[PDB]
Amino acid sequence: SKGEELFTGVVPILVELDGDVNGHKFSVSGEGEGDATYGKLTLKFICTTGKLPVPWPTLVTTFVQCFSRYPDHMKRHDFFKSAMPEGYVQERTISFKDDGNYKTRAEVKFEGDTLVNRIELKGIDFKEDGNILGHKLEYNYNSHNVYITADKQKNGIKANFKIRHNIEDGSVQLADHYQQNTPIGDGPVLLPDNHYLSVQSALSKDPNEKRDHMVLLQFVTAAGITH
Ligand SMILES: [Mg+2]
Ligand SMILES: [Mg+2]
Repeated sequence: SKGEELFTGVVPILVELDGDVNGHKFSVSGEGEGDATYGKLTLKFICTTGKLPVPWPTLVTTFVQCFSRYPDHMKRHDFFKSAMPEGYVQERTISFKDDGNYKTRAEVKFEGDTLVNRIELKGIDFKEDGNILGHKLEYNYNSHNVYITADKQKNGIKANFKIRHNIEDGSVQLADHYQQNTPIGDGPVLLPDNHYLSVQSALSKDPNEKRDHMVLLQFVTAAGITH
């Protein structure tokens, strides 16, 4: 795709989220860069409204799959880059098992040479002392597969996957993800065969940062198609 050529080097990234979870209103700003040649993302997020009222790990998936590494032989399946620069809408329902849900609506597009992810997040039905509002999730992140299928009537894709957040007691908080993406612009976009994204993520803290924040290093490779 024409879109793919926008990702052959290092691309600056901005993330901006406004959220309301059970009436706790908050905002997050993030900055970093992506190098899709290596499936590589580095991002630092800051809660600009004070303390984040949900655990940072629960927002990782919401906070740019155009930075996935699609192997050359899978280039024709890369919807995300093909929608660029005009971008795509990315919507999800994230269902925390035995707890509340997030509904997210994001637009991912270029502003100049910078790839921007602007998100609105709404969370409802959370338990006041569940794992989310009670801040019982470990500050770490597991590796997951994102299963992608075409959504031809929307000129886009959908995805399903299961995120597992480690709980401080050693248990796991499941977050089921359902996802739909739709292109914003009028260029041709790629409608993929079934495949998945193999994701690994590492969370850290900036020792000099006293605002509430998260540093994310992530690697993503598309897979599941051999030819
Ligand atoms: Mg700012
Ligand atoms: Mg075929």
